Order: sequence, then C-alpha cells, then structure tokens
Amino acid sequence: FMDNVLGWLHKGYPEGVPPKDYFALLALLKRSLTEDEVVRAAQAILRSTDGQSPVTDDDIRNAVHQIIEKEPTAEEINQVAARLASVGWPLA
Amino acid sequence: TTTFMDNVLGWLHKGYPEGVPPKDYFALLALLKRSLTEDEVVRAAQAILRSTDGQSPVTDDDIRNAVHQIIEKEPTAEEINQVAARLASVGWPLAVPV
Repeated sequence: FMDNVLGWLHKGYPEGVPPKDYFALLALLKRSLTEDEVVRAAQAILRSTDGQSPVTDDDIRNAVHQIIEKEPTAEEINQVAARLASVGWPLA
Repeated sequence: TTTFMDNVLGWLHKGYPEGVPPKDYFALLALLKRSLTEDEVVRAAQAILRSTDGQSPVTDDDIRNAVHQIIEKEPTAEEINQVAARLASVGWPLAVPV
C-alpha cells in the first residue's frame, strides 16, 4: 500500500475503528476518481502551477475537493499525483 | 460488487470483532491491499484453464483453490478477483462476478 493511505486511516480513525464504521471505512477505501475526474483534477493543477514548485498532497487535495465536493481520500489524491507524474510535473 | 463488500465486511467483522486498534492498521491495510503479482495471476489462470472445459463455469471456490496452491495461504477477495478478471480477458465461463 501507499504510505499516505495509512496516514489517512490514522487521521480518520485516531482512536481505532469501531465495528459500526466498518462499512463506512471499506466504502471509503474502495472509492476512486473516474477517469474524467482524474483528467479534471490534473488539468486544474496544471492550470494553476508553474511546473517548478513541487505540487503537494495539500495542493492536490484542494483541487480534487473542488471537483468532487467532498473530502478526498488518499487513493484519489494518488490517482492525480500519478497523472501529473505522467506529464513530468514536479511532486512533493 | 455488493458481494465483494459482503465478503470483505464478513471477514473484517470476524477478524476484528471488537474493533480495529491503531496498532493493527498496518496489518489491516497490508491485507486489504494485498495482491497477486502478474506472474502469480498468469500461473493461476493457466492452472484453471488446463483443468476446465467451459461446460462448468469457473467458481469462486475453483479460483480460491488455484490461488491457494500458488501463494500458500488463504487468498483474499482482491486476489480471487484478479484471476477472475484475467479469465474474463480470454472469455472463459465464470460463475462469479468480476
């Protein structure tokens, strides 16, 4: 797994995951951006950045949030980071 | 889909009946994200293809057994799915979703 998914899990459930939240947890873990959402998110970053300053997880989270209008998961952020990497955009 | 979640949720409730403490997040995520390597997928599909003729749709049980022999431990839902998907890429009759 990616390090930030584990970080995301500690952030979301700082004192443990109670059994009443198992469905919510797994549903969130399963969630991903559609191809069209990944295109829009990467586009949004490219529109707002110069290609020198490395793009941060926070930058990507904000771009994705604006698009899906809800708190992004680590997996969603990573889809966009991957896409930006495919066009050589610097990543933090 | 619904069945994927049914299966993982059933597993989670059984493995962690009183909750998942933060010390077990590493182990939990490792299991949830565990996947067959490409070469393991190839080997599973090949063993299944050798022992079936299409008159009997490949079941979850068929795939589970094939993957178990390869990885030498109980296969997860995602590992089973990877093989079902590979089999579907050659149009092999499947009982299970993908």
